[PDB]
Amino acid sequence: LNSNPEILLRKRRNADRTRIERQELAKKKREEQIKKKRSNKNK
RNA sequence: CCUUCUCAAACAUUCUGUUUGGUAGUGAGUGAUACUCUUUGGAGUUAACUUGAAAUUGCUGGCCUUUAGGCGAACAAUGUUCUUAAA
Repeated sequence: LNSNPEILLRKRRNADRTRIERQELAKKKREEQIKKKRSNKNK
């Protein structure tokens, strides 16, 4: 039926949720690093 | 649980020489000979000696600028501030 062969890449699964999770993880890591940095002045 | 001002000129050629400037210390304790000044209260100097980087309380020196600094610096000057020496 007059077709043309090609290669197709399927969409990655759960990319947006992974992106949001990574953004949240980065924010949490920054915040906890700040917490521990200013918590070490009372040693 | 840091690590100490390790040099600059000017003149002259005798593979170098002369001159000038640059150096603020652990504390405590013995100990004379002498000098200068003095507000006569002690202030600055002058041999030498002891020591685990030792230790049991010296009333408060003076002038200037303040809100601790200068006298070794006057329309001059003061650390708790760097944080990958992190966790």
